[PDB]
Amino acid sequence: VDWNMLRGNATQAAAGAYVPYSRFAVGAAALVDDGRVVTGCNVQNVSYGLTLCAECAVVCALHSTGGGRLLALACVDGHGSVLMPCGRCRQVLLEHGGSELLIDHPVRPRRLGDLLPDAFG
Amino acid sequence: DVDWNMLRGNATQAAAGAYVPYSRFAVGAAALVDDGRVVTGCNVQNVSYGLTLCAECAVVCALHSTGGGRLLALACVDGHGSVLMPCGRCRQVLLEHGGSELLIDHPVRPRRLGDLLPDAFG
Amino acid sequence: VDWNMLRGNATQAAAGAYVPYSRFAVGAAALVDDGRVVTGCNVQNVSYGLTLCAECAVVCALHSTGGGRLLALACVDGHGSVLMPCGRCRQVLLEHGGSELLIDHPVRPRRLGDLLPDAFG
Amino acid sequence: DVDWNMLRGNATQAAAGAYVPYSRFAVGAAALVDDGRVVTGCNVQNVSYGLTLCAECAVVCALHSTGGGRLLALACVDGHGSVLMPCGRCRQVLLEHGGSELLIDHPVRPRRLGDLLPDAFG
Ligand SMILES: [Zn+2]
Ligand SMILES: [Zn+2]
Ligand SMILES: [Zn+2]
Ligand SMILES: [Zn+2]
Repeated sequence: VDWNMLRGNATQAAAGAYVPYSRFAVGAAALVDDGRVVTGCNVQNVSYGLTLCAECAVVCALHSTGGGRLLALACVDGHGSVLMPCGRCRQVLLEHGGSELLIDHPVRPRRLGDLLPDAFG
Repeated sequence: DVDWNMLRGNATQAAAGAYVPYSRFAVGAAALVDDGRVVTGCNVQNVSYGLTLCAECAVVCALHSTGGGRLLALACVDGHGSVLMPCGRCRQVLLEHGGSELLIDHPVRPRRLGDLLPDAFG
Repeated sequence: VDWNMLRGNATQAAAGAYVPYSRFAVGAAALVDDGRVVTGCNVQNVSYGLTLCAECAVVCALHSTGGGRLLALACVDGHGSVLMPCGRCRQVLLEHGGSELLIDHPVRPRRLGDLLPDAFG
Repeated sequence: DVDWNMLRGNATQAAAGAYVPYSRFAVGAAALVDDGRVVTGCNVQNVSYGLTLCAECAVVCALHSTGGGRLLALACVDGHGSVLMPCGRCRQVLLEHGGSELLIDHPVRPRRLGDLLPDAFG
C-alpha cells in the first residue's frame, strides 16, 4: 500500500468539501481490489443530520465505478492531517472492506476490525 | 435545454451499480450540473438500515468530487428504469445544491424541486 | 386540535435540545390518535451527519410509549417560532401520520401531503 | 453499581415497541443515566431505509427529553432478548453522551464504549 499516494489523493479530495456550516473539510481516498483509487469529500446540509461524510462519498464512488472491495483508506482534514473515521463510517466501510481493511493512522495504519471490534452485522 | 432522454438513460445505467442486498430495490440517479457535465449515483444499503445512502446522495457526493457547481436537472429511476420521486431526505439534500428551480424527472412532466418540497426548512 | 397547547409543549421541549455545535435548539410536540402528546428535541453529534431532529425524537417517543398514529405536530425553535420540518423529517413523519397529518405553520397549519407531495414510498 | 438484570429486562420490554415492518428485526435498548433514572428506546424503520432510527438513537433522544445528563450504562437486545453490540453510528452517538467509560451490556461481561470505539473521531 502506497500510503503517501492515498494520503495525497485524500488531501486533494478535501479541496472539494462542501462545508459552509463548520468549515471542517475532509477528504478520503481508497485503494480498491482492482488497483484503482476512488475518492470523496464531505458534504454538509443545513439540516446537520443529512450531512454526508467523505468515507460515505468513497463508498458511493466505489459502486458508481464498478464495485469491488476496499483494501486501504486514508482520511485527512483540509490541512492534510490524518483523521479517524467516525463510527457511522466505520460501519459503512466494514460493509465494503471487512475487518481487514486498513485505515491510515499517523503512527501506524490499523485494521478496521480493531477500530470497530465485535461489530454489529 | 435539458436532454431528459440522456439523463434518464444515464440514471438507468447507474442503477446497475447499486449495492442493495437487503431489499434488492436498486436505484440510479443522474444529474446535469451547471457547467454541462453529468454526474451519476446509485444507492448503497448497509446492514444497519439507517446507514443506507440514496442514489441522489451519491450524486451530490459525485458533484463535489468532480469540481462542484450547481445541479440544474436530475433523473431518478429504479432497476426497471421506472422514474422515481426522491425521498424527503434527498429532497432536502438536493435543495442545497440546486435550489427550488432544480428540475426532477417525472413520467408526465419534470417538476421543480420547489413544488416537491414547498416551504422548505432552511 | 389545540395548537396553542402543542406549540407550548414543543417550546418547552426545545429546552432539552443538545446543540453545542450550532446552538439552534428545536422542540416538537405531537398529538397521537389516543389523545396523548409526545415530544422531542434535537440532539447534535460531533459528526454532524449523526444529528437527530426533534421530529425524529417525536417518532421514537411515539413508539416507546405505545405506538399509534400522529394527528398533528408543531415544531418550534428555542424562541418559540414555528419551524417547518426538514425533508428527512417529512419522510419520517409521513410513515407515522400519513398525508393528512397536520403540521403547524405561522399562517395556517398544512397537510403533510402538501408539504411532501407525490412522496416516495 | 449497575443492575444489568434490570437494564437488560427493560431493553427487552422496550423492543416490543419496535416499528420494523421491512426487516422484522426488533431492537430495544435501555440506559441508566447519572441521576439514577432509566430511559428506553426501540428502533423505527422507514420506507427509505436510510432514515431508520436505531434503538440506541431513541435512547439518546429520550435522555434529552427527560432532563438530560450523562449515560452510565446501556443494554441493547433483539426481539428474542439476545444482547446486541451497537452499530458504528450508535457507538459514535453514544460516545457523545456517555464517553469512553459508558458500559455496554455483553453476554459475558459489559464492555467500555472506549474499547468498542477506540481512537474515536472527535
Ligand atoms: Zn463519518
Ligand atoms: Zn432518498
Ligand atoms: Zn429534520
Ligand atoms: Zn445503530
